[PDB]
Amino acid sequence: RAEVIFAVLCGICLLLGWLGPKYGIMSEQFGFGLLLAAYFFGGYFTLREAVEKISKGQFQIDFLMLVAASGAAILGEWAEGAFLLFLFSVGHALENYAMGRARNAVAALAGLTPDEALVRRGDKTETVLIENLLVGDIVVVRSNERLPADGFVVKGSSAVNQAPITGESAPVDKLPVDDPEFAAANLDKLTPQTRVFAGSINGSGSLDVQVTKLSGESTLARVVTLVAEAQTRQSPTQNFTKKFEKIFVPCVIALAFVTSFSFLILDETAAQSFYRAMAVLVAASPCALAIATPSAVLSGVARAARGGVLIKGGAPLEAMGHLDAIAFDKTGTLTIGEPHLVEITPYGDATETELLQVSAAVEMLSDHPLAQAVVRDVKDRLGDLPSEASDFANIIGQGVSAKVDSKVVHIGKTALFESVAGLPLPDDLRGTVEAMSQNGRTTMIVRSGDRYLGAIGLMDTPREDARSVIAALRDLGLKRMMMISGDNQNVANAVAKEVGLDTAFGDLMPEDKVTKIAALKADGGVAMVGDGVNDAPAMANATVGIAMGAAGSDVALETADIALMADDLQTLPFAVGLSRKTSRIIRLNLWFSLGVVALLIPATLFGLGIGPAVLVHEGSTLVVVANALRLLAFKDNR
Ligand code: BEF
Ligand SMILES: [Mg+2]
Repeated sequence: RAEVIFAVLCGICLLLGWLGPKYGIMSEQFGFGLLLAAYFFGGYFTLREAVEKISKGQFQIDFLMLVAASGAAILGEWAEGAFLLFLFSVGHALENYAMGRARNAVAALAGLTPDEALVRRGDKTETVLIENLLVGDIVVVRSNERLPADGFVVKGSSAVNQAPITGESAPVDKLPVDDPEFAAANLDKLTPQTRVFAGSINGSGSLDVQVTKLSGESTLARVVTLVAEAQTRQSPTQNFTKKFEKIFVPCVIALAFVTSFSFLILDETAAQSFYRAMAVLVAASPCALAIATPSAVLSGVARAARGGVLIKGGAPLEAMGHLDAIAFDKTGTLTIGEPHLVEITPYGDATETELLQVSAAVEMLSDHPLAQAVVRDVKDRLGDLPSEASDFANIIGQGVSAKVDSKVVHIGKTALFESVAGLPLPDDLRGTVEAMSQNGRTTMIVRSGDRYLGAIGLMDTPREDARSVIAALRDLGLKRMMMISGDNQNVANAVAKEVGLDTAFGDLMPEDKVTKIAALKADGGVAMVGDGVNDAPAMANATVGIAMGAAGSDVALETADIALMADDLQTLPFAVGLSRKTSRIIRLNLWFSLGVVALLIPATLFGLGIGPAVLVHEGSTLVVVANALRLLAFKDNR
């Protein structure tokens, strides 16, 4: 059920009703009945726009073209009224397929938070709605559940996936606060081992969480609100046309009456001064504009799709050229989103091969996220893997222990070796590791009996794509750029140097990304490129939101106005380039479409009739359509 086929039927009826009676075997009784159908199908939808708004509202172009057809039938019947209602009906349908809007992603966001929470009541645990949690309530979050509230940990220890908010999908170890009365009074001093957020996914261990924000004030409830209370962003060419229509219709109706009464002052017959009014009426119908403006959009959109960029409508395709600034998420946007082994630092008499073989011997038994990366990359660097360790056990929150070659091996955080029986950590190795941490490596220290073997460093490296695409976009004039990541500052700065972005912010919350975007939007067009929930508010508030089409959260793909379906960043230079040509093509088509009307209004006030009207309108429409079709040939020049 769609009305676009009425335009098709107007075509079939207009063509066969026009051709058959004159270049075929058809009665004018029948070909006129086809012209009647070409008015019926043309009129039935185009009518309602005017009827509906003019019942209480203001005048609009849909009034002009709809009565123009009636005039064409009443006076000098040429059935060009059909050419008008056909071309007006396609003028609607082509706009119909151009539209898109930002607020739509609500359906996914709700799934991130549970409806209910277990809450302690002395010797009982009750079930309550999150709407009914008071501050200072102790909720119970058990294994693999969604956390219901922003709070701090007060009982138990676990590994929590904070991906919806930090953008990092690696579990973060959480531990209980040492005094909850102090923490509740001094939330600003909450270590990130203890703070937790709603919509995080719990790990193996149950946690008691003391609530600190109400249901409506959690960081995720803010993400929901900011995505919903974002606006639509107007196409400038559309709103220019809105202005023009509102003034143009009451402008041309002046000529409608002045020329209607022209016989009273000038030597002309009354019925032909009425034909003068109908001529300037039906000439005024901007059939060129009604086709030119959407056809550039639909063409460029389909070209983008064949180039691997999904575009949600005309507005972002127009905005993408005029950008002064662009901002990038790190994790999963500029980086792939997974740790790689990047640094190896032997110690004492340990060789590099010994450090890697003991590391892989133990990490073959772990199920922490880093372990698979250690095994992958040791097998790549050495070509082969050692025998697995014995006696594997976790040291919860700090690392692991195992046994290799009859010697006890500990691997983990610097805090583990301060906490366990063996030789204390050397003061120089401590500093070498701290320098790896400052340079943005997640670091493990490896110790074997008497001997520290050394340390290894892993980092989520940037896409090879990235530095090339950044410099490219600078050449196209995007001299305002920054990175805004929820990941910690050392990883952000290290990847910023690797990618070549000089301003880089980590440890951001989603609202902080909206703040950096607002500081850019004030001074130009800004685009936001991202892959996760914590980016969706910035995507909605920015001038144009762009999601990684494959790594993207469904929230981001719904919210964004652009999706890079390849996860190829080199689509961005193409996307802005096509946008610019798309703006040029319609810019030129706009002044053709106006001139054909604005220059031939007086040519019909000079007495030209309906016969020239249809021909000129046909020529204008054909030229605008063909010029728009240039965009299908646009080239990547990659
Ligand atoms: F995923 Be982004 F780096 F916050
Ligand atoms: Mg991300």
